[PDB]
Amino acid sequence: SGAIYVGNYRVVNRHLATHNDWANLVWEDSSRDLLVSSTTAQGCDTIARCDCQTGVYYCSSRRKHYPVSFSKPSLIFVEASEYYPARYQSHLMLAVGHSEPGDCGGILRCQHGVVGIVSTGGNGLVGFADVRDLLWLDE
Ligand SMILES: NC(=O)[C@H]1CCCN(C(=O)Cc2cccnc2C(F)(F)F)C1
Ligand SMILES: [Zn+2]
Repeated sequence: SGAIYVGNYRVVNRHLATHNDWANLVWEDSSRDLLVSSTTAQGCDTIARCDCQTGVYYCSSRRKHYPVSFSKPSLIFVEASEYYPARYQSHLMLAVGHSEPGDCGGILRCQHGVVGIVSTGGNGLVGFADVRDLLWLDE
């Protein structure tokens, strides 16, 4: 679990979106595993606007933050899950590192801010759904 709170937006993994998220839906993209909903209170997180390929992510299955080198956002084949069939997920960044399903939502950050959130993993890899191209979160 985990979310990003910026302005009047709540960014969560689409497969973990709640009834409240869907009733206050702003945008969703199943190929990115992202959903944004509207909130009453203002959020205090800052989205990174950069091409950083190093950062730190929160790993709930380890109660630890880990430093990682990650790939640029691209179309990567994501294995069939209980939430989605086999498919290419776009705007996904891979890193060598630990993850388990309950880790989705953990934030990946650089000096510039929130880079994205854990969305895929397995076999010693962790995939993050990028949020840096979504400039409308700033306004
Ligand atoms: N974006 C996706 O298709 C998600 C759908 C449901 C969640 N999901 C996974 O369970 C992938 C997975 C399997 C084994 C270890 N770690 C992970 C993960 F949690 F992502 F880190 C992929
Ligand atoms: Zn950065």
